[PDB]
Amino acid sequence: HQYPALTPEQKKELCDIAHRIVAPGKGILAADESTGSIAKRLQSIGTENTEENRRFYRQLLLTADDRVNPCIGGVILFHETLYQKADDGRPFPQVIKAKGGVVGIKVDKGVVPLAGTNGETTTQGLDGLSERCAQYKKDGADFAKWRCVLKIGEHTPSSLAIMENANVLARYASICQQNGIVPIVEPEILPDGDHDLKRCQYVTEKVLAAVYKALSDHHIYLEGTLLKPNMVTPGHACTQKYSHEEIAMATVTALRRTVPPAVPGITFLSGGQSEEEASINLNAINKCPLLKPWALTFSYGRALQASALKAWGGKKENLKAAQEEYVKRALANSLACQGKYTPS
Amino acid sequence: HQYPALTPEQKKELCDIAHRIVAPGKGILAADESTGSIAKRLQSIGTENTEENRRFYRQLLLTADDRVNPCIGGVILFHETLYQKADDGRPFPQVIKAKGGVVGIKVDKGVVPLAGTNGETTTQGLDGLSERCAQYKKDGADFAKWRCVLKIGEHTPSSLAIMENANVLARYASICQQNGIVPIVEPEILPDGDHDLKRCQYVTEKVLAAVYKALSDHHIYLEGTLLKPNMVTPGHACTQKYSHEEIAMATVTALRRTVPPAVPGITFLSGGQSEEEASINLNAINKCPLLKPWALTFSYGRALQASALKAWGGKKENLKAAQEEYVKRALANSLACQGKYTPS
Amino acid sequence: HQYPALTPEQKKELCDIAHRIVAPGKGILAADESTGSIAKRLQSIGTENTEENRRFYRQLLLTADDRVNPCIGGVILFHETLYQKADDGRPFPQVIKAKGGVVGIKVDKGVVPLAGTNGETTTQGLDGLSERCAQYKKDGADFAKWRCVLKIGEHTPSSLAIMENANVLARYASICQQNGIVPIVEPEILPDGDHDLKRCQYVTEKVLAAVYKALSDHHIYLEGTLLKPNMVTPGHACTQKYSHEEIAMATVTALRRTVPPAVPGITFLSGGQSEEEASINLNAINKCPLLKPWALTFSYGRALQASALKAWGGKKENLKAAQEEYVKRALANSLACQGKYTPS
Amino acid sequence: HQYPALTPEQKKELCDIAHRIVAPGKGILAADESTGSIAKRLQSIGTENTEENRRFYRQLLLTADDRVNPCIGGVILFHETLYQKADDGRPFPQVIKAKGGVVGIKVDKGVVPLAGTNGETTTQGLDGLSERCAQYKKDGADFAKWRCVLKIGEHTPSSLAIMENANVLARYASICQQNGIVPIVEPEILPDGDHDLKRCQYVTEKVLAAVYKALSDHHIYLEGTLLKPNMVTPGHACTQKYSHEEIAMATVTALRRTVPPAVPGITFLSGGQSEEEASINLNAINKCPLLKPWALTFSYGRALQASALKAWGGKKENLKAAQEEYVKRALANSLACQGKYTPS
Repeated sequence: HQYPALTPEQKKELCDIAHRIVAPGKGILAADESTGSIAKRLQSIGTENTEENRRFYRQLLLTADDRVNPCIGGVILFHETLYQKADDGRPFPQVIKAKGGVVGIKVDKGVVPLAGTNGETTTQGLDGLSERCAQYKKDGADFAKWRCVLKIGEHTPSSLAIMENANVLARYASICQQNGIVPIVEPEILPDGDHDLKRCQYVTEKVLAAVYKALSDHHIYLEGTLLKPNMVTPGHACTQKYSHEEIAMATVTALRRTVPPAVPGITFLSGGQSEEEASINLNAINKCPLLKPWALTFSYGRALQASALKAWGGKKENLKAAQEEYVKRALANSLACQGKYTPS
Repeated sequence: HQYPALTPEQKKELCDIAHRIVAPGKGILAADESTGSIAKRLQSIGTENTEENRRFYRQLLLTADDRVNPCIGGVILFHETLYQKADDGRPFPQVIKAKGGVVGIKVDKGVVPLAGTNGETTTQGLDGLSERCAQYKKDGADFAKWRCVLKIGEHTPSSLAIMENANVLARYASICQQNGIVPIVEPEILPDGDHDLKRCQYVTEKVLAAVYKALSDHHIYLEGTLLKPNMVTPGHACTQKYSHEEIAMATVTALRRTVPPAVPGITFLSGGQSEEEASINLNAINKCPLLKPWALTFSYGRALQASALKAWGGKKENLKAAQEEYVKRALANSLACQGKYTPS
Repeated sequence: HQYPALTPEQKKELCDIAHRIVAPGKGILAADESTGSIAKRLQSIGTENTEENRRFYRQLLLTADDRVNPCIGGVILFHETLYQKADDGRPFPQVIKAKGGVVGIKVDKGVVPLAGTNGETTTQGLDGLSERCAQYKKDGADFAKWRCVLKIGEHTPSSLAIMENANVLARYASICQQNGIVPIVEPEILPDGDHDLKRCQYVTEKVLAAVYKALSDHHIYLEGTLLKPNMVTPGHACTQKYSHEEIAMATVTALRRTVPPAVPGITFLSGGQSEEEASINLNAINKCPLLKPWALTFSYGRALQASALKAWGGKKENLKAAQEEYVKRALANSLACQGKYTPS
Repeated sequence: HQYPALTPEQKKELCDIAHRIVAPGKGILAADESTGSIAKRLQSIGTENTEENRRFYRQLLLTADDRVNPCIGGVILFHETLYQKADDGRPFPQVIKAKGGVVGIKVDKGVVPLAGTNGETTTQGLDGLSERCAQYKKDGADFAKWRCVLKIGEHTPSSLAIMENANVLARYASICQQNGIVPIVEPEILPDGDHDLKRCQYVTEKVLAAVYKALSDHHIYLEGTLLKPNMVTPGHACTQKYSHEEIAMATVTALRRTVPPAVPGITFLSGGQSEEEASINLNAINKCPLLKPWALTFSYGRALQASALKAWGGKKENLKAAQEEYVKRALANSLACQGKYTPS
C-alpha cells in the first residue's frame, strides 16, 4: 500500500469478523425487509404493518432455541429492528450475540433510476455513511449489506450500469472498512427474463469481474469483505430445464472465473427461489467436484423463514410452532453449506 | 440515443437556461458560502454568524442597483439563502429574476475522504437528489453547483480520485438534467503546492478529459451543462513568475484540448485569486488569439464581493457604499468576459 | 506534461503539417486501394491487376493539371505507390510536392477478428511501426492513415471493440507523432444495417468520445492529428428518408459533442456514398448554422475519382479526358469544404 | 457467452494442455534467449554466437537423461530453436515430446517505448499472430510466451502503461486461444529500484488486477491460460532484509488477492534471482499456510541452467557433466513446486 487504508489491527478485525460469519455450517439470516417489503409480507399473511408487528416477527425469528446456534453465523437487521427491543426488554443485538451470531445492518437507501438506460438503476446511500457506520458499530453491528440491482435484458446490463453499480459497491465497501464494518458486496442479478442459463452465467461473470476490478480500484481489503451473488439460474420464461447439478456447475464456474481466493466466503441469496429449491441448490454447489477456495454458504431472507411466517399467521399462539418451522430451515441450511443435506 | 434520457423539449429548456447564464457580458455570482465558510468570512470582518447576518449580506449583494443587470447572468444560493426573504419581504429568487438573472443553488453536501489516498477526497450528496432538484426547480432554481476537489501533489491526483470525482460529477449532472436543472460540472484543482504551470496544465487536461469521458458515459446532454474549472495558475510556492498572457495561453490550450464545443460556456472560479488578478486573467483569457468556441466568463464567490464585504464591516450605514464596491467588480467583470477591460 | 512526449519543435512541425493539410479549400485524396481493392476496381473497369496498371492510374490522378493545386491539400498513397515513379521518371511524392500537396501513406496492415464478438474486428500494424514511420518520413511522407472498422448491429459495437479500436488508434497516433508524422485517426462506422440516423449519431458520439479518451490517455498531441469519421448517415435498409440538412445537423452535432477544438480539421470519408451525394453532404455540413471550431473537409478515395476511373476504362487515349473528370470533382469538393458548392 | 469464442472441444484442449504443463512436480524450462540475450550469455561463458552454438546448447539442455521426465512439464523455445534439429537429426519438439514435456514458443517481438512515460514500454508482436500461432501448433507447439515489462519507479507504473500492457496481454491470449495454443500471461515487474517489499506487493496487486480485468474484457477462457508473475521481492537497493517466509507470504497474498481460481497454475520467473534463491523461495511459496487454489510452480530460464551453462564452458567434452548440473536443478525444482525441497 502506497498510502495504507487499514492498519494491520483493522485488517485483523475485519478478517476475524468475516471468517466468523462464514464459519463452516454458518450462514446469514436476512431480516432486512423494509417498510414496503415487510408490509407486503404481512399483507400476504393478513397482518397490518406496525412497529409491534415487526417486533414480534423478530421475536419469532431472532429469539429461537439453542439448536440454531451453529446454523446462524450472523443476521442483518433494519435500523429500527437493530434499535428495537425484545419482549424480555433486552436489545436485539444482545439477543443475537447471546445466540452466538454477529449483528449486521442494511445500509443502502434504495435504488434510483439511471438516465438513458432501459430501466437500469443504481443504489444511493453514500451520504454521511461513515458516521452511520461508526454509530452502527457502536450499536454492536459488525457487517453491513448494500444491495445493487442489475437486470438481464436484451441490451442490459449496459456498460454504464455495470461500472456504476461496481463503483458504488466499492465506495460503500471502503467506507464500511474504514469504520470496522465488514461490507457485503451484493451485485444481485434479477432472474426476470427469457434468458437461459448460459446468458446468466456470462452476465454474472462480467458483473463479478467488474465488481472486483472496482474493489481493487478503491483499495478494498478483500479478506474483510463478503460476497452475495445470485446463483446462476435461468429466467422464469426459459423453457429449458436445468438440473441442480447444472446450476451448481455454472455457479461455481462463474465464481472460480471471477472471485479472488482472498474472499472469506460467498453467501448466496434467495432470488425468488423456494426454500427447498435454495437448499438443494446450495447443497449441490457445496458438492461441486471443482476446487472451491472460499466458503459457500447462504444469506437468505425468504427461504429460511417463509414457512415460519406462514405458520405464524399474525397469531401469537402459533409462536413456538412457527419458530420450529424456522429451525426446520436453519439446521437444513447448515447441512446445505456443509454439503451434508439430504432432501426428503 | 438508444434509450433517450431527455425529450427535445427538455433539451431545449436546458440549452436556453445554459445560454442565458453565459450570455455575452454575463457571469455567475457565487453566494454559496456554507455555515463554516460564511462564519469564517464574518469573523474576518468581525461579525457574528446568524441567519440575519447572511440575510443582510445577501441584501447587500442580491439587492443591488440596475447597473448590474447585464453583468450578473445568474447567482448560486444556499438552501436557507434560497428560502430566505429580503427586507422588503420578497423572496430572494424573485429579486434575482426581477434583476434579470437566473437562480442557482449549491447542491453538494461536502467532501469525504477516499480510503488509501494521500488526502484525496470525493464529494457526497447524491442521496435523494432527484427530489431535492424537483423541489428547487419548484422554487425558481434552474441550475445547480457541485464542487469536487482534486489536488496536485507529488503522487496526486491518483487515478482513483480522478475517475471517482468524474463519475460523481456525471451522476450529479444526470440527476440535475432529469429535473430541468442545468448542472455546473466543477472539477476544481487546488492551487496549493510547489508545482509549476506546466504541471497544472497537464493535470487540468487529464482531469477534464476524464470528466467529459464520464459525462459521455452517463448520457449527459452537454449543451445543458456548464463548466467551472480553475484557471491554469502555478502554485503559491512556485518561484517562476508567469505573466497573465501565459496564464491565458495555458488555460485556453487546456480547454481547447479537452472541452467539447457543445458546452455553452466555461465559468471560471476565483481559486484564491485576488479580485484584480481574476479580472486581468479573465480579460487575457477572453483576448487569447486562439479559436474559443465556448463562452469564457466568470463564476466568482470571492473576487466580486471581497471589497463589498470589507466595506460593509458588519455595519448597515455603509450599505450603499458597500453595494457600490460590488458594482465596481460586476461591471468590470462584464468587461472581463467580453475582453474589454482595462486595468487602472 | 510530466514526461514530455514531444519537444516544442516537434509540436510546431505537426501543427504546421496538420494545418497545411486542411487549409481552407483543401482536402485529402485517398489512393490507398490495396491489392485486393484496386484489383476489384480494375475488374469493375475491366482491367487486369499489375503494377503498371496502378502506375498509370496514379499518373491519371496524381499528375493532373494546375487547376487542382488548391483543391488537393494532401494525398495518401500505398507503399509501392509511394515508391513508384511516374512516366517522366520523377517519384510520385515529388510530383505531389510540386503540385502543392503533402504526401501521406496508409500504415495499417488490415483488420483481424476479435474473439467472442459478433463479427467485430480490430486493426493490426503496430509491429515495428516506428521504423516504418521513420523510413516513410525519409521518403517525403508527413501524415499517415490507419483505418479501424466498427459496425452498428443489434448488439454492436461492443464495449470491447470500441475500447480496443480506440486504444490501437491512440497507439498508432503516438508512434506516428514520435516520428514527425501527423496521424489520421479513422474510426470508421460501417453504414450497413437497418439502423436509422439517430442510432448512427448515438454510436458515433460514443465511439468518438472513447477515441478521444484513448488519445488523451496516450498523451497524443491533438493539434498534430486529423480525424476521419463517417458522416452520420442512416443504413441502406432504413426506410426513413433524411435530407442533406438533417445529415449535416446530426453530423455537426456529434462532432460538437465529441471532438475537441484542438483538432485542426475533420476530413470525412466517402463511406459508400456517391460523388454527388458526398459533395452535397459536405456542402451542407460546411453550411451548418452551428459553431464549427475545426475545418470540415473531405478525405475521399471513391467520390473524387469514380468518374475518372470509369472514363479511363483501361485505355490510355482517354487519359486527359479522364483527368478532366477527376478535376470535375476536386474543384467541386474545394467548393464543398468552403460551403460554396451549387449542384447542377 | 453471448457470442462464444471457443467451442467446448477447444476449451477441453486448452484445459488439458494447461493442466499437463503445471502437473504436480512439473515446471517450465525457458530456452527463449533471443540473439542478443544468448549472445550475452555466450560472451559470459566465452563462446561466439552462431546457430551451431545454440544447437549444442539445446542438445545440452533438451536432450538430458530420463531423470528429468517428471520435473520438466514443458519448455519454451525460440523460432529457430523450435525449427532446429538435434545431433541425431530428430527435431527438438519431437525430443521434448519423447521426454514427456510439451513444446512452447516465445511469441513476442520485443518491447517498444511508450511516448510520454518515464521509460515505460509496451510489447509488440500482434501483427499476423493468428497465422504464426497456427503454424506453430502445426509444429508441435501447444503454449506460447509473451513478456510484458512493467517497472516500479517513483511515478511508475503509470495507468497508461498498466492498462496498455494488460490489453496487449489479453489480445495475445485471445489470439493464442483461437489457435489451440495456451497463452502464458507474463506481466513481469522489474526488481530494479529502491522500493521495499510492501511497494512491490502493492504494484503486483494492481498490475495483476488490471491484467485479469483485461483478460475478462477480451473473453479469455481462464482455464486455458497460465500466469508468469514475478515473486514479490524487494529491490536491489532496498536495505531491509526479508526472509524467504516473508517473500512467500507477500507473494501468495498478492496471488490470493488477484488471481482467480480458474487459473490452472502460476509459473514464477527467475527475475535475476540466483538458482538457490529461486529454489528456496519457490519451496517457501509452496509451503505457505494459506489456501492456494492454483498450482505454484516454476518457469525459469536462468535458475535451472546457469550451472549447466558455466559447466559447459564452450566445450563438448564437459557435456554429460554439464547436463548433470542441469538435472541438479530440475529435480530440485520438482521438489520446490511440491514443497519437498531441503537446502544443503
